[PDB]
Amino acid sequence: MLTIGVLGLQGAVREHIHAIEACGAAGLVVKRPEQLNEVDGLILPGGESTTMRRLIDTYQFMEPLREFAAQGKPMFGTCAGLIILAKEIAGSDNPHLGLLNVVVERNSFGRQVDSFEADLTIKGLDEPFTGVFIRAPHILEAGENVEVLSEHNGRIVAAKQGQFLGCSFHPELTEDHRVTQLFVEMVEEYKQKALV
Repeated sequence: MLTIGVLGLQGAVREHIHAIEACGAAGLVVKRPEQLNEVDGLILPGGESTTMRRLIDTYQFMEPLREFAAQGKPMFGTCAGLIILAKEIAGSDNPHLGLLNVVVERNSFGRQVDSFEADLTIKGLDEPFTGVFIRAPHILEAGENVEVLSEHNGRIVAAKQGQFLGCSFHPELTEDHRVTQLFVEMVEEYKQKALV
């Protein structure tokens, strides 16, 4: 069976792993670069943008994450994870992987008004999905090659691009595992094409 990984350098991983298992698949808390060879897909949990950035560097994670990407292995960037996986504003500081062709802005709301829930319409899911937004990043623009999987008040909140999947909300912070299931379906689709 599949084995989804969860970059555990920073943030919480406990809930993504439960989600992956719930969908019938192994989950591994990837804490070292080499472990990336042991998984069929990777979930960038996120949490704190800037923090996770310096962490992947002192841990020689960047280059390996790109090789992971080149192998066609699926990557799911949630919340801060979305920032790592995508591109930042025009002349922003120092970008990250920049694999998901979308431009993202970091949360700008204060600690007291940075959270909320909202029923979402996600392409692939029938019944609405409840998204937990916490210091959510905002997708300012998406390339002609990314498929919009969901939108809220005109803003793209979940996008898909080939092997890449991104969303600005916390899908694992609910008991509903349908979004994690979308990624798990993406990884199996990858297993059914990877010559090994």
